[PDB]
Amino acid sequence: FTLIELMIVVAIIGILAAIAIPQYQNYVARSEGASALASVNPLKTTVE
Amino acid sequence: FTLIELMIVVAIIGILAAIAIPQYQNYVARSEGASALASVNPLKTTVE
Repeated sequence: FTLIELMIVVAIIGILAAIAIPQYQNYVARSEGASALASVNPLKTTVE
Repeated sequence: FTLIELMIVVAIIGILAAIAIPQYQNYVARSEGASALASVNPLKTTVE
């Protein structure tokens, strides 16, 4: 009778369907690069 | 969900588009040169 309780649980393991968003790391990378420009931009203004 | 808040911020870093006006220093230079004539001009008049 427990087999059916597991049927959902087999499903539950299954359904997760948005896990590995790697290039999350790559909008993170864009954030890190543009926001790496944020670090320097008033120093343009400072040299000048 | 924060990625979009950053999308503007990536932009915001970007948009600044009139920063390095170097030859500002060179109308400054013209000011400094002509206004360097201002310093002496009544001394023409004084020698004479």
